[PDB]
This record gives sequence, structure tokens and C-alpha cells, in this order.
Amino acid sequence: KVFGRCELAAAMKRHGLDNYRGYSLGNWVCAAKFESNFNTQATNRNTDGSTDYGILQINSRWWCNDGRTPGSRNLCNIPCSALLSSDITASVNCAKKIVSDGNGMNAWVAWRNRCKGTDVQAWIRGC
Ligand SMILES: [Cl-]
Repeated sequence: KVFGRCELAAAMKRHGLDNYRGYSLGNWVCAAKFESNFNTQATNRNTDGSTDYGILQINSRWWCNDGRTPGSRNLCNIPCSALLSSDITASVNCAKKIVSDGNGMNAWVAWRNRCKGTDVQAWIRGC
């Protein structure tokens, strides 16, 4: 599915992301916009043989297991296929582990480059 902006904001808030580990809700909404264009089925292959999966483009080298990525660590203990559900639960649960690992939201390249330093609360304004 393709979420609307406020639709995703509300779902992410229900799933506990607002202010999680220091990151206000707008950060997460902006990240999803630029990572997946709000599409729960987005996938992108990388040079290292990994793939990024779902609404938050979770990577198959470190975080989820897709069975085809060399050096897999599966630190979220989740099959990547679950991260292509239209229900965001598994992606949120893994994102919480990622953002707790010690480098904040820097794991998300699109957030680092296109969200960080901007007024991210604009992404939840009007909702
Ligand atoms: Cl604005």
C-alpha cells in the first residue's frame, strides 16, 4: 500500500515512534517519504548484494534476513519478506532496534541527506 502522509503519521504514532530514542514523529514520516515514497513494498538492490525492504528500507546485510545477502547478521531477527506487509508492525519493531544501535537515525541515508537539519515537524503539521 501507499500511505498518505497523515495516515502514516497516525499509524507510526500508534506504534510508538513519536519521540522514540529522541526522534520526534516528523523525523520518521520524512524518512519514510524519502526512503520509500510511503510504499510498503518498495525494494532496492545494493552493490554489496543486500536489498533494502519496505516503508523504511531496512537492509538485508545487517538487519533482516532475505537468504541471498552475503555477510547477513539479521540483527532484527526477522525475515525481510515480513517487512513488505501493508501493516507496519514488523518494520517499526525493527526500526526501533536500528535506531537504538548507537548511531541514531543515521542508518537511513535518505533521512540523513534529505530530512536531518530541516524542520521535520512540518511532516506532521495538519494531521
Ligand atoms: Cl514548511
